[PDB]
Amino acid sequence: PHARRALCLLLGPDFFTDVITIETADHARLQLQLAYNWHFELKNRNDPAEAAKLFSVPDFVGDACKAIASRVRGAVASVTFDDFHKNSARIIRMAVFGFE
Amino acid sequence: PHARRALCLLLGPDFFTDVITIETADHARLQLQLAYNWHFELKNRNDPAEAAKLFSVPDFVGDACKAIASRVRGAVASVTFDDFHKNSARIIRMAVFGFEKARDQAVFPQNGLVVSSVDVQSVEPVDQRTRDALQRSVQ
Amino acid sequence: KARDQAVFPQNGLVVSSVDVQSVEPVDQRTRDALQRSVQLAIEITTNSQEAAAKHEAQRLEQEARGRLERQKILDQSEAEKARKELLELE
Amino acid sequence: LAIEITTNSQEAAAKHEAQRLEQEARGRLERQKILDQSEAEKARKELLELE
Repeated sequence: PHARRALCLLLGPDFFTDVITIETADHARLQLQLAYNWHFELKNRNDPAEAAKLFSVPDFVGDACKAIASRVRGAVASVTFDDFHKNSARIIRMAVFGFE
Repeated sequence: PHARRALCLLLGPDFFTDVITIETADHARLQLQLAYNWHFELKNRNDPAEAAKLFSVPDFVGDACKAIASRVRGAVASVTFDDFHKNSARIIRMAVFGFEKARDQAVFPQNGLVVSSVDVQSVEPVDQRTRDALQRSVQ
Repeated sequence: KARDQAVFPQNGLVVSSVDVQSVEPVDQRTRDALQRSVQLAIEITTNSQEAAAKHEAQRLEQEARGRLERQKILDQSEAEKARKELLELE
Repeated sequence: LAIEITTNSQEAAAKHEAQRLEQEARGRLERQKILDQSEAEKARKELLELE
């Protein structure tokens, strides 16, 4: 959670990776290296308030992966191992994003 | 409850973690890492009364986790292990927030602390023999 | 159906919430007993997995023979459409 | 002996459920079955005309 110090907040279209450890309904123990493509998006780069919002969350990465892990881990527990292994792609890609 | 002393009261959108130990109806011993994304929410920032309300609860974090563990631990006792293991996500997500299906933000009215979402990152059988029994289930 | 605050009148103290954080069987022997009850609780779930699984295989087995047996029928009748003609020549 | 009775009550309600589900199984299955046999008889009758 604290393993790196930094001074400039990188907001451009970088990605970060994570390794989560999740469990299926079948109680299959799984480990997934995920990458999350991310970028901050500032609609009013000039607005001094919305700029500072950028630094609102102390640990933007932490905040992010913390959430994405919870989201997957919670959803995969609801699915069968075989079923996951066959659909991982869209299971996650749906468990992370508010499906439409 | 008292392992960190501090001078500035952090009120902005941080998250704090906790590791609780809860029992299901099946008497499954479970241990969860919960993160609680939170923020204090002051409407009248300049009003000195509501400003000081920030320092009402002497241990805002304690009070918060204290209360959350009670809410989870209480509602997980009325639920079956397996049924929980399939719906942990929403079992907790409801037990922490007064359901309306659920609600999505808890307010602690004394100090104004708002808990915005719970991140259930890690849930484990405490007893080894139980985790073993499950291993054959996967087999 | 219950209440939410307990006012102690003598000194005005109010208890606003009871946070039951932990509850434990005091006797070791008891908590031993209950660990077997969970052993048999995933037992029942393990077995109901096994169960509804075998129940599937059987319905799949039913598709199998039930379709296959009809394909077989609709084959023999095609052969008969031929055998009759051959039986004319015969 | 108090957790005895509850521990055994879990087993009991489990087996009763197991059995109700078992009912679902044979119950549908044996009717899926009849609905195949009749479907085959729809074919077999025509075959018997050729036969």
